[PDB]
Amino acid sequence: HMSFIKSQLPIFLNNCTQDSVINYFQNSWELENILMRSIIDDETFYINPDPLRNPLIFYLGHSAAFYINKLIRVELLEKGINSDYEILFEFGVDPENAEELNQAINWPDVRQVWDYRNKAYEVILEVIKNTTFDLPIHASHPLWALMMGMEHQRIHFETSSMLLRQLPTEKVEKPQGWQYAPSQGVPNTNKMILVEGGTVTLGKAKDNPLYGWDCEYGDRLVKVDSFFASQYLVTNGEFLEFINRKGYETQSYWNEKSWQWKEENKVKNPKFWQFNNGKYSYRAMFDEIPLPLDWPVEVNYYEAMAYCGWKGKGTRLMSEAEWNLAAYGSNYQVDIEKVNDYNLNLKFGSPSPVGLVKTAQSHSGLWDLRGNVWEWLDENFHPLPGFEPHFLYEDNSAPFFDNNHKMMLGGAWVTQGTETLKYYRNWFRPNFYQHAGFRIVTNH
Ligand SMILES: [Cl-]
Ligand SMILES: [Fe+3]
Ligand code: NA
Repeated sequence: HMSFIKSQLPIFLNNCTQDSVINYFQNSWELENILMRSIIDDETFYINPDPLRNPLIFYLGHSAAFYINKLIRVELLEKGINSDYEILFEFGVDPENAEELNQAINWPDVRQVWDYRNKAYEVILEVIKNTTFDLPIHASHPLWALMMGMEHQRIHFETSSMLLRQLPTEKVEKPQGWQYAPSQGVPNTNKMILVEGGTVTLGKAKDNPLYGWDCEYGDRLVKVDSFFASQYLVTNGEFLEFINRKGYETQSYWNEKSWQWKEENKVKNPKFWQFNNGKYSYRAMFDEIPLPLDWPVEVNYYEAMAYCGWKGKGTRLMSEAEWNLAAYGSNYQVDIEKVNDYNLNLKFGSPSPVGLVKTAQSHSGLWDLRGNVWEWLDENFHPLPGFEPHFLYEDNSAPFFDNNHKMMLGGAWVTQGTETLKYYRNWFRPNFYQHAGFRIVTNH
């Protein structure tokens, strides 16, 4: 599995020494550099390959400016590097339509943004070397702003990889050591497993010794009834059957809003499939390859539900509490080394065959609940009891408690940092594409 490109595991706040944080910060930054350096021509940075996201030049500068802005806010920095750039690159976008984004969106030169990145790197490195790391770090400690910036950089490694995937292959260059998972051919039978009901506690305590975003915190007990879930995420080969049974052409599997999305975008298959010469090819990060039939299918929420509609019989997606019960049970002390047991943290540079990582079966019997691809949940993004916005970033999650965003959990092959662990709560508009799939659920 992928070894040459290595991502350092997250660190407990009780062990966030200066030396360990230097290593984690250096690793977070060098990883993003490797991804951004995969674009061959500078002119490509002014394309926005995802029509619902900013041009690539924005994301080249956004991670660096985020660090600077948060460090200034806690007064660990007395001035920025470029106040215009810190405004321009301050916050991203989350539009419902490409027309909204186009109306909203003069960009600087690529070389100028790279120079800003390099200056910002040296400025943060000097802050780290000149600040006392009095253990333990915590949410009211000034260094929380640094913990925030590193996790924000690592999330944008994930979200930018999806933008580069939407560029033509001729515009990107695979980094040395990038390795896709193998494919074993057709997948095994995807059996439904009974998950025994139980009570779960959602949320994270304020004094938990791990960095977290504001929406992670709170406390909610939820009694979860028993339910059936497929042992594997739905595979490309399973979704091919859906296509061959006219899944995209039957309104009864969709609803008015999702059908409208499909029609307006002329969708006939998942985004990274392409039909040519009788067969589907598949677009990995940098190459088009024969469709890996045993990999989890990558779809948006509309497509996942349309598949559930074709299955019928009340087939549905899990709730947040059901996923937590299946993944972590009713008990919990996080063990960071367990990240190595799943397709997380660049173990592979792609999704893997369901069940290939033999250490990736949860105690519930379900495979790749953690890792491989994010999995969609029928759960509107919402706060847990006790939620409180952090003063450093009050708009992080509160604007998205709008019943217009569905959640996803578990992490993907590209996921790094604290986002690979138990408490991270992820959310997207249901039409949006991520490294995300789904499994199916029935009550009986
Ligand atoms: Cl764990
Ligand atoms: Fe951001
Ligand atoms: Na998963």
